[PDB]
Amino acid sequence: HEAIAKRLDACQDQLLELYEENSIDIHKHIMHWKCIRLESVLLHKAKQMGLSHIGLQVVPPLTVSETKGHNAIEMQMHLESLAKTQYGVEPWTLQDTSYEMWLTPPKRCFKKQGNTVEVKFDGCEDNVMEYVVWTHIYLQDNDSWVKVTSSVDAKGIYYTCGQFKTYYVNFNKEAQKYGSTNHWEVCYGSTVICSP
Ligand SMILES: Cc1ccc2c(c1)C(=O)[C@]1(O[C@@H](c3ccc(Cl)c(Cl)c3)[C@@H](C(=O)Nc3ccc(-c4csnn4)cc3)[C@H]1C(=O)O)C2=O
Ligand SMILES: Cc1ccc2c(c1)C(=O)[C@]1(O[C@@H](c3ccc(Cl)c(Cl)c3)[C@@H](C(=O)Nc3ccc(-c4csnn4)cc3)[C@H]1C(=O)O)C2=O
Repeated sequence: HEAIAKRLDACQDQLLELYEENSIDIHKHIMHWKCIRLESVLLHKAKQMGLSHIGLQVVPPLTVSETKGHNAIEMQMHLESLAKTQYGVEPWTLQDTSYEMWLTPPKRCFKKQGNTVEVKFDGCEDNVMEYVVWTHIYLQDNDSWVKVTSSVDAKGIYYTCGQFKTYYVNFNKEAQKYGSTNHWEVCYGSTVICSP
């Protein structure tokens, strides 16, 4: 290896290009994740050849490149799976398909159209937490996908699949962390509901 650096700068230049694109095409995002794998494959290689730097850039530990390459594969795979469905032609932003969002509740589900939910604990203006409720959640099933919606009640934020209600934000747990009483007020939209 020798052109490793010339190849890495071309990859990172490409990543910057993909970022700037600000595309809504799920397929560009899949290609973006493939390039993240390429970058980490090259940085991982560079660390093995003993290199410490590549044009001002610091070569990361093998464990870091291994971790990014792994996350990139997971993202790429789930996106391609979702891409084989009626949902894949919908608009998908770079943010909607990030690992960051993937790990945001509900974890390991895709989601879109987030809205704000405020919870005031005890009834003290300075005790207000903000949460997100997603209008569209895509749940995985083997290799098929299901589109569901969210709702809010005195107990928390949840999505409905059939007769099952799954909460991705528990208002009682939140209380034990930012409140002292088991009394709280919830506000989303023009709607308000208080804990009993
Ligand atoms: C301009 C610009 C400005 C800010 C950022 C970037 C670019 C990025 O690419 C960054 O996004 C992250 C990331 C980018 C891509 C992916 Cl896949 C992920 Cl998970 C995060 C991160 C990153 O690499 N996070 C990370 C932290 C710890 C580990 C690790 C593994 S084992 N021990 N530590 C690995 C990655 C970081 C980055 O690559 O520098 C980030 O914060
Ligand atoms: C398809 C595609 C392909 C590769 C990547 C993405 C998307 C990303 O979003 C990633 O960009 C990172 C980043 C990390 C920091 C910087 Cl500054 C830059 Cl440019 C890139 C990082 C990251 O932190 N992104 C991120 C996305 C959304 C939010 C957000 C905004 S409002 N709610 N959530 C925050 C972070 C990471 C990731 O988590 O996926 C990335 O490497």
